[PDB]
Amino acid sequence: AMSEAYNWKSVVTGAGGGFVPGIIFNQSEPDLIYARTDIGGAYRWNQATGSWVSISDAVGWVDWNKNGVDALATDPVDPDKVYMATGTYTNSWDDNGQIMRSGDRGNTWQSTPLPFKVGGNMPGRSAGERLVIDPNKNSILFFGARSGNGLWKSTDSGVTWSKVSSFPNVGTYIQNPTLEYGNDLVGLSWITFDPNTGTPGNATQTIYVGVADTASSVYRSTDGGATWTAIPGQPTGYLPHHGVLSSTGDLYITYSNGVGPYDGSKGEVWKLNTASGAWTNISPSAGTDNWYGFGGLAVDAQHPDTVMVSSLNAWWPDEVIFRSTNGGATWSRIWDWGSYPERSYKFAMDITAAPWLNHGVTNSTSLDPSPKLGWMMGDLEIDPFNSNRMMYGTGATIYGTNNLTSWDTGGKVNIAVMAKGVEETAVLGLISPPSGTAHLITALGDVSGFRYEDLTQAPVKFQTSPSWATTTGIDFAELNPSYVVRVGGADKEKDPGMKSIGISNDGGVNWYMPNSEPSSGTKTTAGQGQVAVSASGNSILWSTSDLGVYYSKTTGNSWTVSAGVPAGAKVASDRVNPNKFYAFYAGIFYVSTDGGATFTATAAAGLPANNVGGLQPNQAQISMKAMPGIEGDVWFAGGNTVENKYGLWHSINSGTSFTKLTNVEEADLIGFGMAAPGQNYMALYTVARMDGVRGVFRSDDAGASWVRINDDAHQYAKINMAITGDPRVYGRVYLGTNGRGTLYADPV
Ligand SMILES: [Cl-]
Ligand SMILES: [Cl-]
Ligand SMILES: [Mg+2]
Repeated sequence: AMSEAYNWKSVVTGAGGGFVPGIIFNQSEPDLIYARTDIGGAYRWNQATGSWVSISDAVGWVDWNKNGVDALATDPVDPDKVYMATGTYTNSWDDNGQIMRSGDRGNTWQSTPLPFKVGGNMPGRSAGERLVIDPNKNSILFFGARSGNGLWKSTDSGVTWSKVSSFPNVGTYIQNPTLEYGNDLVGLSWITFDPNTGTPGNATQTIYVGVADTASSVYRSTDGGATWTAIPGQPTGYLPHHGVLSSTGDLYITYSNGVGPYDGSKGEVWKLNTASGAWTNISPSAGTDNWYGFGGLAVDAQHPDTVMVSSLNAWWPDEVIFRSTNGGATWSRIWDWGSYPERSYKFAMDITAAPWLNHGVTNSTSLDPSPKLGWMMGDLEIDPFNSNRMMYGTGATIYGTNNLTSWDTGGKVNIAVMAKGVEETAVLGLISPPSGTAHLITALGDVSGFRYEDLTQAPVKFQTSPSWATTTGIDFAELNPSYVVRVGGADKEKDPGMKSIGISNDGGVNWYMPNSEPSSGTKTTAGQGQVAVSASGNSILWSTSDLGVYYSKTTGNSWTVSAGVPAGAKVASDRVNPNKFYAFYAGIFYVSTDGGATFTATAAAGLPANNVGGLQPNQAQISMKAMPGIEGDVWFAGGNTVENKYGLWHSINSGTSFTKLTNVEEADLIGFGMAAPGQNYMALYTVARMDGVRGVFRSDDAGASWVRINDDAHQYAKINMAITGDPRVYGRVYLGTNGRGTLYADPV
């Protein structure tokens, strides 16, 4: 099981590109901050570099659900210690979560299984804090769980966990109650200690818990969690999102009529004076002036009469942050209406670290700000050692400021991208062109994808004309690589004239939309699917998501149904012969020699069919590519264990027959890069299991032997997304992920 040392690095996006539901400051050590994501693990801040370091890259293929980080706690007594509650909801039986523990700030981890599921991907994932460490006796932790599992506790520093049977209310609210197998209780929403009620080494006695139950949502124990009471006088009707106890004694709570991160059309903010028992409604807006939940909540530890909250979600014209310096008695908004439609602003956005966050819309107007302040602002935090620093997560990035108190003196708060080092995108495709200025073009969920000349530079340009959220396929003409085609999902309710295909003749720098798209009767395709471009660029083959496979030899001025190939097929172009395309579906390989107009099933046998047991079409793992420079040389990776058809196959006769490589016991992806010096065949790059070892492997000898090029510290979870080499850089691999962005790596 030979390995070769490689340097693994992120292809930079600057902003991260996904949802950050939690930012967690340590309450005792200045500049110790963590960030948790829903699909891509967690991070620790580095003040010296102003950037984040992943603490999750050892998570691998089997244990991938550890990157669903539902909660995180950082120990205020021993700040080397950090813990996380991780897992996702799936359909699988026994897909339980775990509590992970680290004694070195997340450099290394140990894990304890829980007997129930954790929902790092589920609604309410930005509520918190749901995992907490007792600030007086740090061997005590509590976890507020989903699905009726209630309140759980450890008294041995997270090693073993047990249910707190006396907790009286496991939750009643369900986001989707009549939904089939989505009948799941949200559960507990947050836990907050009163640190004045313990002493060093002795358990904190007063604990507050918020529960997703609109009729009874706030509980207190005064005996360390032995017994619990619903607090008298509490408000009813809404769902608590955060509860923060200021050192003044005021417990602040944000409420919404949803749990987040999307739903929330009404909300309130309350405080409880914990000494006097009096509750006050301090909501910044009410009635028809409130059309959003309140989500994020922060108290300024250095100035604990200062509190801020965010909308979740106001949507239009933007979100709102509200700031009070008098305990909620009065609030200032971060923007106000002037003479309508104009607005006045207390902030300025700086996206120089990720200029694509303007989405290619350069003019920022009052009713259409670009960039927006944010969205999905479920978590807002003030640095407990610096009242001038705030950070918040959005659905795309982490924003923050270092001049927050300028708000109070009439200056503008400068809000900048504060996500350097974070990469959270899901990668649907990668191409590395063999000439031109770009080494890589990515196809991404949510933020479309980007073109790189320099892999270390945050993209300047968002992909527009067409503009969409998710690129599902991309290809280029091998023998005319300036010609690039991407397909995706245009949002036609927002822009009825947007197309789901974009074409470039300048290498992907600028795009245009063709005059037509595939249609059937009165139905025009919704797009998506996969695309292949002929070697010359004279034909585009689009395996649409909804209408099946179409081709165009007219640059998209018209589209014609392809004969002989089933809807949903995987498609690929020959890299030499412009008339030759390949397709694959359900264990059948197809070839066209008329530019995609007609396909024939070949005699190729033994490829996986994805049609046994319960297997669903979204489960099919298939990676099929033809080799640059050699007509009819086709590699295929994928399959599964239930069919006993999993591995890497090679054809040298245009798919007429395939031979399974006997030295690759499972494989999921294949890609090619520059031949090694002295060798005559392009290097191969695969995601595979080799003799029991899962990883990323390179072959310099056409698959006769393989060397592992990742390692146990650089695994990136379920890496079944995309891989390619670089035709101009020997040894370089580009690896897609589902939640860690794109990596590039080169031999040491
Ligand atoms: Cl958290
Ligand atoms: Cl949420
Ligand atoms: Mg937080």
